[PDB]
Amino acid sequence: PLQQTGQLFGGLVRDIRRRYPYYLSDITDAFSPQVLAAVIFIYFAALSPAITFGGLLGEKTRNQMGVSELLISTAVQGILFALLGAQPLLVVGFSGPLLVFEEAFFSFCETNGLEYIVGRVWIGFWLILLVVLVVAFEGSFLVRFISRYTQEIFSFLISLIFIYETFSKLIKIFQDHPLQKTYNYNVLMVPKPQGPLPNTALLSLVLMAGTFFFAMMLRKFKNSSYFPGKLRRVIGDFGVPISILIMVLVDFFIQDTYTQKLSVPDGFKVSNSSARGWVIHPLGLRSEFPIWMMFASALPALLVFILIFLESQITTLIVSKPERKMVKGSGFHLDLLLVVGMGGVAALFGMPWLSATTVRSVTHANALTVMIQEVKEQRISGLLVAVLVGLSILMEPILSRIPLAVLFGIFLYMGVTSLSGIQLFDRILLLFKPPKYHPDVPYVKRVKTWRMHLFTGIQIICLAVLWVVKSTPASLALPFVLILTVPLRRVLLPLIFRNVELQCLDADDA
Amino acid sequence: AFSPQVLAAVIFIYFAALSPAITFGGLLGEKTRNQMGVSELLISTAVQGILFALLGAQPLLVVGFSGPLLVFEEAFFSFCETNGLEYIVGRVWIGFWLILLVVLVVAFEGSFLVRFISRYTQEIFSFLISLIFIYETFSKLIKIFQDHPLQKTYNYNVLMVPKPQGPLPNTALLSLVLMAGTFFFAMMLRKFKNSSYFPGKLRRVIGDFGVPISILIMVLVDFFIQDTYTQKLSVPDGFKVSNSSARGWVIHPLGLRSEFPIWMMFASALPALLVFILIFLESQITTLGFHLDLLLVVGMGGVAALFGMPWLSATTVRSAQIQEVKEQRISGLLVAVLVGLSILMEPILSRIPLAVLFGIFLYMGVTSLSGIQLFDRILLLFKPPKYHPDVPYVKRVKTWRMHLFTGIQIICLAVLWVVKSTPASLALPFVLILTVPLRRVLLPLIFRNVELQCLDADD
Ligand SMILES: *[C@@H]1O[C@H](CO[C@@H]2O[C@@H](C)[C@@H](O)[C@@H](O)[C@@H]2O)[C@@H](O[C@@H]2O[C@H](CO)[C@@H](O[C@@H]3O[C@H](CO[C@H]4O[C@H](CO)[C@@H](O)[C@H](O)[C@@H]4O)[C@@H](O)[C@H](O)[C@@H]3O)[C@H](O)[C@H]2NC(C)=O)[C@H](O)[C@H]1NC(C)=O
Ligand SMILES: CCCCCCCC(=O)OC[C@H](COP(=O)(O)O[C@@H]1[C@H](O)[C@H](O)[C@@H](OP(=O)(O)O)[C@H](OP(=O)(O)O)[C@H]1O)OC(=O)CCCCCCC
Ligand SMILES: CCCCCCCC(=O)OC[C@H](COP(=O)(O)O[C@@H]1[C@H](O)[C@H](O)[C@@H](OP(=O)(O)O)[C@H](OP(=O)(O)O)[C@H]1O)OC(=O)CCCCCCC
Ligand SMILES: CCCCCCCCCCCC(=O)OC[C@H](COP(=O)(O)OCC[N+](C)(C)C)OC(=O)CCCCCCCCCCC
Ligand SMILES: CCCCCCCCCCCC(=O)OC[C@H](COP(=O)(O)OCC[N+](C)(C)C)OC(=O)CCCCCCCCCCC
Ligand SMILES: *[C@@H]1O[C@H](CO[C@@H]2O[C@@H](C)[C@@H](O)[C@@H](O)[C@@H]2O)[C@@H](O[C@@H]2O[C@H](CO)[C@@H](O)[C@H](O)[C@H]2NC(C)=O)[C@H](O)[C@H]1NC(C)=O
Ligand SMILES: [Cl-]
Repeated sequence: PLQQTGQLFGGLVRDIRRRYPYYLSDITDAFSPQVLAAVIFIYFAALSPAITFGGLLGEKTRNQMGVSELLISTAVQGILFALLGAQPLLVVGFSGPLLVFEEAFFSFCETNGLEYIVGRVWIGFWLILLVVLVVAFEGSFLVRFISRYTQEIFSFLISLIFIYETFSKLIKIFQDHPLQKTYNYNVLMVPKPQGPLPNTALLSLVLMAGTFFFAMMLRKFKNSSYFPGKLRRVIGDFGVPISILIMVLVDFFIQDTYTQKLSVPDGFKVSNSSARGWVIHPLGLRSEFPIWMMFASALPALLVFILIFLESQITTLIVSKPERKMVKGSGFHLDLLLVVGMGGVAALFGMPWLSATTVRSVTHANALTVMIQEVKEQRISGLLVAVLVGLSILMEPILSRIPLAVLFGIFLYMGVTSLSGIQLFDRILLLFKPPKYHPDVPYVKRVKTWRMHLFTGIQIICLAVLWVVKSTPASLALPFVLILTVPLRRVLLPLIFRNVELQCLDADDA
Repeated sequence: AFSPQVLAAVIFIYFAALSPAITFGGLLGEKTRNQMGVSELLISTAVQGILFALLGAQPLLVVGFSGPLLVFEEAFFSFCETNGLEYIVGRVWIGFWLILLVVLVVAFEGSFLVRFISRYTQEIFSFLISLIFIYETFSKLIKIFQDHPLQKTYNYNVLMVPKPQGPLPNTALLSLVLMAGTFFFAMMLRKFKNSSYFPGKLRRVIGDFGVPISILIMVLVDFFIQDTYTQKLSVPDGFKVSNSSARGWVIHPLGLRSEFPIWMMFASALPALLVFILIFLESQITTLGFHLDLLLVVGMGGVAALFGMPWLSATTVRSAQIQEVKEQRISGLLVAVLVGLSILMEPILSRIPLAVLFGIFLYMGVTSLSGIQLFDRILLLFKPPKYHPDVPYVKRVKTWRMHLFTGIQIICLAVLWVVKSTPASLALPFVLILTVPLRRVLLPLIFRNVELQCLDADD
């Protein structure tokens, strides 16, 4: 599949030919209650990150893009990906890297006095052109260069960003509402409290901690040895939704204290009507968009493409791993083109660009599998999940009751659980464990301990450089510095290390 | 005189004695209106530890307060409050009767009751104490939330002498946060003790001092928060009683404010019997001669009640032959002296919130559950039989017979809880020892000998 045919659009046409004949089979292959249960699993698996990321983005962007835009974008793009995608199992949704880039671009626009929502439109135009070119000359083969080194650095950095953002937002909540001897009660809160309030900071902290604790405990219960087993797994799958429900109820029955809630408009309306409308005028909303930025918003498009490409193609090669028995065709070229073109069109509409995310796609595959006898592949479950996510915006009364601290707890849970599968995290943990306790894994046995620690130290240096670039005003360059790790692994590490050490420390498929 | 290793062990033993002493002292001071509190408990522990080190036959045994003693003290305080009696004077008379019981039992041979107490009663007792600890922690949290509810508006100038006269902001939520954090840190350091991280020596050292470290962490957290009120330990400045407005050091047996009823001077024999049963059960579950140490503990507790000081129990073991005996003597003496001198640390103790001690209370309650086969079978109640461990009472006993055994034990626990709730709470030790005839008579009727040998094992 990832072979340079040498013909224009060769990969895309090959994938579309591969997957077209199966269409009716996918439509009529669901025909069962297994799909009706996978729909319920993935609806929540997609809604929880959707609302968390929408809340964070609405807070940072001042609701230029928020929960409503994210929900509608996820729904519509999921419908399109279900009808047209080469791999319907892949679930398109806002991810951590996309949020990081969006924060960076919003900060850049604020510093440069530009309209963020219009710079995004121009970035979308450039992304469409870029993907047309990249798919013309097969560039999906570049995913081969993306080694475990860069994937691990990327995932670890995103998890660290999630954790730090959660705790920084909690610190901000405390700063806004400090623990005081006395409060000027009767403060006005039309948009938000104009002064410190009692019990707000501590209650938000308690809500966050409780949501995190309940999610973690249900995760542990999923893998426990309690209850009839099938029910144990059913409850474990519904862990994050149950924790959200529990903490939302706990907050709901405490009526006197104030905690900030999700900002959701009543119906299908933008989060901030005054700031923007449904359609974004490319030339400008309130003021002229600078000409130089129209041409200069191609490096940001390249960085966004780098992020989406890395995430989506890693997901595609994870799902297409032959161990999972992914019968039928999975197309890198078509998936990437569809995802990023839909993202650019959304950017025109003011809605976020999405990327095929690893966790939710893998969970969908696991839900739709049978025993490993086979995997039930359909485009009906994804379509129903997408339409349910779209209708979720209609449920404003429920959503407006959700505290933001609960979503911060879910954010922290997401980061901590994403930390699990990374071998960089395992080696960082081994930095503390004595050598006598080092597991029996290829890189522990076939590499001297101090050389393993040197490898992990170089990875940590790369992480520190990436974080410094995140904090500096040149935040947008972070994807480029991340891609710089590929040359580091393919050029410098061979000088620093021998081939067997790099084989063990960077093995793909383990 | 003292080797560096002796000091190293003395620090661990001293902190292990001080943490429960402070927690129980704070709880008892809160319950008893400070008629008995942290100062009285500390001085009692110090003096009785000195005496038990010098005279006790088994020096490796550590004598201090305990959960059952706290339960009995609360029950007796409630009884006295209901019947309008002076709690401290009633304690004095209970101590008199305990001394009389000690001399009577010394006259007789004794040792016939020990062979009867089996794992059945020990496990029921331990599980009940753990449940009481957890329930009391949560109930005290609820009480704090009732005292300082979360409301939109608060009164600006509520009076803070002696304690807040009205609700305060951030008090309930901060107390909840402090207790939860103390519990979490103690649990995390307990896990870190049995982990693979860090060098072994440092890991074990940090695990040993997990409870003190968590207390210190949360005390600092609360100390740097200055504008929020949290209730603190009521510790007097010096070797003094908690509230001198209520009592002095030596208690007059005939009364302090009112005259102690004549009938109670005799009815205090039954509470003395119950105290003896409780202390004996504790010493039996701990040690497993013992008779001399148990009677010394009971006599010292009886003499201590004359001064309003709590009576203690022989908790459990602490962490050529003459050399080891003398070393244990010296270690016990040093630990007792340090516990006594720790009441001069009022500056530090007065800054410890009661919420931190509630977190430590919950930590003790939860940790005591480990190692109790009753808890293990209660957990097996909730697993399918395929995951049941490889233990003698799982392989050689049918699953439903084991479940019936555990259910009978749960019925015993429920009866104990009901008795503890009713105004008959003082009889709880007697109802506790009533599980001995149940094991010895009815269980054979309803169970086969092999099933009882496996489920209720000596070791
Ligand atoms: C140290 O001890 C004092 C005094 O304790 C009293 O004396 C000892 C010997 C025992 O007999 C105790 O039972 C006695 O209470 C404690 O002061 C007490 O505080 C409690 C809790 O705040 C008070 O309980 C309230 O009392 C009210 C009924 O009492 C009526 O009579 C008294 C005396 O005239 C009067 O002060 C009061 O206003 C009433 O008229 C009532 O509001 C309510 O139900 C509640 O029970 C108790 O009254 C106090 N005692 C006295 C004598 O004032 C201290 O609390 C303790 N120290 C600490 C740190 O706890
Ligand atoms: C506070 C910072 C630490 C200060 C101290 C500075 C840190 C420091 O000095 O570590 C040296 C240690 C080397 O000691 P070393 O490996 O030879 O000792 C092994 C093990 O660490 C334990 O000492 C023992 O296991 P156990 O547990 O007893 O069963 C065992 O000895 P024993 O079985 O034969 O008796 C040995 O297998 O290296 C690390 O463990 C990694 C620590 C990484 C973290 C270091 C972070 C600096
Ligand atoms: C909420 C109500 C839930 C109880 C509903 C009542 C439902 C009920 O009565 O279940 C009986 C169950 C025994 O289940 P049972 O032995 O028939 O089935 C075993 C096991 O439970 C799993 O089904 C499988 O293990 P795994 O995990 O897949 O590896 C395995 O099947 P498989 O390997 O051959 O495929 C079996 O070995 O006993 C309890 O655990 C209940 C604990 C008390 C429940 C306490 C509830 C508070
Ligand atoms: C398990 C431990 C629980 C600890 C609970 C929190 C105790 C400290 C609260 C002080 C609040 C205060 O005083 O808020 C005020 C202070 C600062 O002062 P300021 O004048 O507002 O400065 C800012 C002036 N602005 C408002 C103009 C910008 O804010 C802080 O520095 C907040 C730091 C505390 C963050 C708590 C997060 C802890 C998470 C731990 C993992 C679950
Ligand atoms: C670690 C988990 C344990 C948590 C238990 C906390 C005890 C709460 C007590 C409620 C009953 C009560 O007395 O509430 C008090 C009032 C009830 O208001 P009212 O009906 O007008 O009565 C007015 C007062 N009364 C009852 C004296 C008449 O409101 C509150 O302050 C409720 C705040 C509850 C917040 C608890 C946060 C839970 C976090 C869980 C995630 C870990
Ligand atoms: C909704 O948007 C308003 C207005 O946003 C401004 O106009 C947009 C078209 C775009 O150019 C934005 O960058 C502008 O800020 C927000 O009101 C602003 O709030 C900020 C933050 O406090 C304040 O400094 C500005 O003065 C406000 N500007 C105006 C014109 O009122 C408002 O906060 C947004 N609402 C929500 C709920 O996020
Ligand atoms: Cl995601």
